[PDB]
Amino acid sequence: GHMGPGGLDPVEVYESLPEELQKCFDVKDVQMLQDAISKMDPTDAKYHMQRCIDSGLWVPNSKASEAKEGEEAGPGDPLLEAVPKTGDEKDVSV
Repeated sequence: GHMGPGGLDPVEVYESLPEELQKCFDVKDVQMLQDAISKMDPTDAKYHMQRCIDSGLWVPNSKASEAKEGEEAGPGDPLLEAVPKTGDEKDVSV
């Protein structure tokens, strides 16, 4: 009914990742990816994983799809200036 948040693309996340991350995905080596996180911070790791899940770019194990919760904001598309463009008002019988 209200679609707004949780709208990230797979390509955006992939391109928004470090050469190491992009190279890790190429080798479909999930094990190697998990290792990289063990070295990185906890907060940073959660952000990276959240992006992959929200972007459906990677499927890390099961029981973890469509990340819920999280601070929302909105889609971003009011569409309104100061005059009614037009609609299906019809010319009444035509």
